[PDB]
Amino acid sequence: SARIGEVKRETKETNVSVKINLDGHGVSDSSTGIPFLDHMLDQLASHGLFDVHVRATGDTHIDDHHTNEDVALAIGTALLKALGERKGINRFGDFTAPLDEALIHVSLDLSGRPYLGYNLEIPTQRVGTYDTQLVEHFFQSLVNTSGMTLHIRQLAGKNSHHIIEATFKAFARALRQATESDPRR
Amino acid sequence: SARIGEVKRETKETNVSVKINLDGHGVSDSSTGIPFLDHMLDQLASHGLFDVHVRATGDTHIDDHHTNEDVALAIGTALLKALGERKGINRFGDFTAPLDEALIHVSLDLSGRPYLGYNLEIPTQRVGTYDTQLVEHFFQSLVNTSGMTLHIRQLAGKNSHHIIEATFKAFARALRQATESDPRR
Amino acid sequence: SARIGEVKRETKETNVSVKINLDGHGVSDSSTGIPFLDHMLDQLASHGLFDVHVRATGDTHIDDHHTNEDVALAIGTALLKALGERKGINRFGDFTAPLDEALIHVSLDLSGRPYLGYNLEIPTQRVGTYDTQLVEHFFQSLVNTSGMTLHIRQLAGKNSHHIIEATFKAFARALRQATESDPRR
Amino acid sequence: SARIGEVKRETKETNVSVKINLDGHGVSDSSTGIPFLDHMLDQLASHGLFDVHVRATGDTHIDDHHTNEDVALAIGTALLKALGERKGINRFGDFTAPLDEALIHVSLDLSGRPYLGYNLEIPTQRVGTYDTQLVEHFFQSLVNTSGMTLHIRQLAGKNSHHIIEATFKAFARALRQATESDPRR
Amino acid sequence: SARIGEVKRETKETNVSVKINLDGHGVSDSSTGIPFLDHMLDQLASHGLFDVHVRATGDTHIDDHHTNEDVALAIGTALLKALGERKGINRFGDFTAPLDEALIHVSLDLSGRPYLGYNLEIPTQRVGTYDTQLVEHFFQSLVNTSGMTLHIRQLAGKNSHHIIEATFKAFARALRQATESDPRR
Amino acid sequence: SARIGEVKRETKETNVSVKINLDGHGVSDSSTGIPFLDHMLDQLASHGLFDVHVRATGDTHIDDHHTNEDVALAIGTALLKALGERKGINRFGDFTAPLDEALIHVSLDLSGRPYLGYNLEIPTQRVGTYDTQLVEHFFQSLVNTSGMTLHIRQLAGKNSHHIIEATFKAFARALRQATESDPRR
Ligand SMILES: [Cl-]
Ligand SMILES: [Cl-]
Ligand SMILES: [Cl-]
Ligand SMILES: [Mn+2]
Ligand SMILES: [Mn+2]
Ligand SMILES: [Mn+2]
Ligand SMILES: [Mn+2]
Ligand SMILES: [Mn+2]
Ligand SMILES: [Mn+2]
Ligand SMILES: [Mn+2]
Ligand SMILES: [Mn+2]
Ligand SMILES: [Mn+2]
Ligand SMILES: [Mn+2]
Ligand SMILES: [Mn+2]
Ligand SMILES: [Mn+2]
Repeated sequence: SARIGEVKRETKETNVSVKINLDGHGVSDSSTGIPFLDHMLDQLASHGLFDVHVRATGDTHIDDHHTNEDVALAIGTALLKALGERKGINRFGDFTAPLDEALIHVSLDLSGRPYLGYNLEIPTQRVGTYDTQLVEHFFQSLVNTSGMTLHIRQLAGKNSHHIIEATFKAFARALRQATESDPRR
Repeated sequence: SARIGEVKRETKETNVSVKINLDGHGVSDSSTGIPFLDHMLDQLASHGLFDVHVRATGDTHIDDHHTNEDVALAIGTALLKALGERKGINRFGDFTAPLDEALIHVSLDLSGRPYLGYNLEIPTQRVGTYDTQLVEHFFQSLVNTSGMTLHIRQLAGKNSHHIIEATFKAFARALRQATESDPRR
Repeated sequence: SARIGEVKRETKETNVSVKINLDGHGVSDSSTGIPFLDHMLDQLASHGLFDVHVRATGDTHIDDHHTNEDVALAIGTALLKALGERKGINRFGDFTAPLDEALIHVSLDLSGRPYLGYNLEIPTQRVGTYDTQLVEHFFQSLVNTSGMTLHIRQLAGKNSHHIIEATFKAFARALRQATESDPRR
Repeated sequence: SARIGEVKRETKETNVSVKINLDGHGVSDSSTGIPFLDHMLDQLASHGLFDVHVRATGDTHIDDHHTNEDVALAIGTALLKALGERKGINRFGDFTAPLDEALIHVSLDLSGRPYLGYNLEIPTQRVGTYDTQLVEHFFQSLVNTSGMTLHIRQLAGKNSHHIIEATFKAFARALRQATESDPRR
Repeated sequence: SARIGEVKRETKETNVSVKINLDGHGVSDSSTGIPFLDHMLDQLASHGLFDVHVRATGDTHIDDHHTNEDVALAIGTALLKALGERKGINRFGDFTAPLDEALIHVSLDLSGRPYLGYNLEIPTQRVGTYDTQLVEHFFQSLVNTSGMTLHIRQLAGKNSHHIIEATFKAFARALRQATESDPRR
Repeated sequence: SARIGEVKRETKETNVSVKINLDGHGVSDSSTGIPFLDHMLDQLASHGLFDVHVRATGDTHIDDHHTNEDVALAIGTALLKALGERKGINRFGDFTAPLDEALIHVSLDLSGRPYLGYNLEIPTQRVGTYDTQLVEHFFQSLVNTSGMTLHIRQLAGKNSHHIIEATFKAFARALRQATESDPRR
């Protein structure tokens, strides 16, 4: 029986719907109003083998910040819901992924205690129209509602898109590991 | 009897109308042609319990600068008008507000002598489409027409939107304090 | 009608019961198995005018860590419960308190987003039998379950007991401010 | 047929009995006379899925050193015995585990050649009553009798209990990996 | 049906034949005219569970460079051929292996885009008769024809043979992981 | 008989068609969806006397990265195809071109071994709407599919458009030299 979490959340600023299947096939269905974030959520699905359905609208004329934040918060809650009683899972994930010259290590523990350790140094301010400060905020907000211990470490990288995408690949693979069944539990 | 100041000001560059109620309920009604500034003026209303009505148009195809400046000048004048004879008010305000990792101290004196002390270090050039140099200019122009002594001190912060928004929260709360009745005066 | 939050939480390591009245009279009733923590919780009650009832037992033969953490987590949850819908409160608190040569600034926002900014430099490892690393962990854990934005800044201090106690005084006064009714809301 | 190693060792200073099942269920049964070490050995069992039975007595009135050392030596020998001919196992283990802000990488090879690489910087001298110098000595002594190549690397951390516990989690998971069957061997 | 790639390549300088089975049993059959390289290719087979058959002759009286390069190029092509359509594989590999005091991290992606990140600092010029500059060139040439993203990071090490051998162990294990079936794909 | 290479390549992200005549007249016919890249490809044609026909579409709403990369990859392949057996050509090219204050040296070898040496320091993040990180990626991707040894050295320059355009002029002239007939071969 697949582990599925669903969240709908509305504020004056944003409207967000998330559905995540931890036992998915990598089905990617994300439309946030932030194209670069959509691309990253596609990576989350494809590299994590999650099914990810996201819809968001919001006040992107002000900036992408509120949308990005509210999407992340809802994803964190959806993950928490999907995990249920967390019985029999690996709990810990650890993966280091490259994307060309970029190399990003992610380690996480589905601990119930939120913590983000993050040291990315993204050398440009905009990837497409996406404000690169928002990457940290995405992970911070996700951690806060999921109750995840998450460390993200930049080991190499120069191209901003590579750095951010490698982060999502590594995160997805680490989260896949953590959420999967431990065969001895 | 509520303290209300109104200003209409037209130049070749901009057209601005401001109405501020110092004894308001936080009614936010701001449309400047600069969405991020609108968002900040909403914070001013909600955190200061001012009623803030602003309309502006201007030469935003050149850049947001003239609009931002002329809005600020008019707000400063409206504040001055609303304050009237300044009898029986606290006069001084002092508040430090966070927004997540950002922490901003504002101290002000409704002194009749303009002065801005400002040390924000906003680490990105654009929040949405808003040029972050314009934050200092907003406060400088406001001080100049209001005749306010204003100090803004960045105690912490990394996210530009957080830094700027925390500034407006702290300013609003400090200005609320300064404009309110001193119960012993 | 007084705002009261109650939490009972048991783990393999600890057993904790907390009851907090936000609208209290400073009634202090704290027994955690960690005498220095009891003393600090007494300060929280007396300086914040909270009624604080805490009972904890745990694995203090290993060290005080699990007890300290679980007490803090439960207090954060109790605060959250007590706050209820958070209508009409100040929400923000800001206070700087001395204790002799020590001087500690606390700023907080009852925001729903956990964040701790903390820069205390406590110059000794043990105050009585209390491990001074546990002060940061107390506030971090409290923030995490309460969903509080909390900044703690050491402005001066040399004596470890003074530094820590001044922190609790400042925190208590800032939290009192934040939880109290805003008379214009 | 489960791989079980047993050691009894007596000196003038200490008396130690160890039984370890490499193919266990995480049964934790450790009483060394050093409560913090007991807690760490519980982590070894739970995170490694070893069954760990330890009893020790010794000259803890002098300090915990001889007990800690003799426990570690006996565990290393028990591991060696349990491994038997080492046929068909992964041999290598590599895992990085967090505990909140702490992040510890362990890499090991069941090589038959003892080596410890260790760079932990534990910022306090006592965790509970446990001398934090003894952590290095525990791993060194274990390596020496097991004939293990072991590298322990502190990637992040501030709280001493977190640093040490994360080390044991990472070690346990790496040792589980190394001792498990390689499905292609 | 085992994935086997075969390459024969002749130049004026060298003559090389390679056959690699990705689904092997660790059969090592390598004779390049460079004994140290043979030893490393044996590690590749044994730690990766590849079957590796290599024969090379060349102008080693000039130096080992052309042989080393042409062997590496052919291995990269053989890997590419063996991988075929790359369907259903893990694609990514990440492993850190010790050899006594040496500790080497390898991360790779079978991406189709060649990239080598390499930071080994091998402290001697010759291991046996093998020029230690040739290690980097081996991996660079392999990457270039395989279309692999490869990062090699020296975490510790002093003995040149240990450093280089640990690199091949880590690489072999990471490449095994990447080339193996993903059980959910 | 003119040396013409043609490539059509489609991915989920981009659709690219390239036709290059090494023995051209400088016919420029490039439409990539990235106006600045079009301008640079026009320089390639005019300064190299290549006929360059490029059409690309792609996911430029995410950013220009995938388009830029896929165009470059296809150009590299087209060059490789056009070169055919590479008989009788100069093979090496070396040219240094100014554009006002900018001065860029390009040296290349049509070697069959991909390598990019690149040290441009482009002082602004956007030239028009073009992300200046993409210049390095363009040349890297081109090198990777063409099998070119390419060195790009910034000798002087301040204006980003000048720096990048001078690079394309120098590259075009060096590539013209390398691809032309050696009159003694
Ligand atoms: Cl590392
Ligand atoms: Cl201060
Ligand atoms: Cl030169
Ligand atoms: Mn935010
Ligand atoms: Mn991408
Ligand atoms: Mn101006
Ligand atoms: Mn905002
Ligand atoms: Mn803890
Ligand atoms: Mn005291
Ligand atoms: Mn000793
Ligand atoms: Mn513990
Ligand atoms: Mn060479
Ligand atoms: Mn060897
Ligand atoms: Mn790319
Ligand atoms: Mn031009």
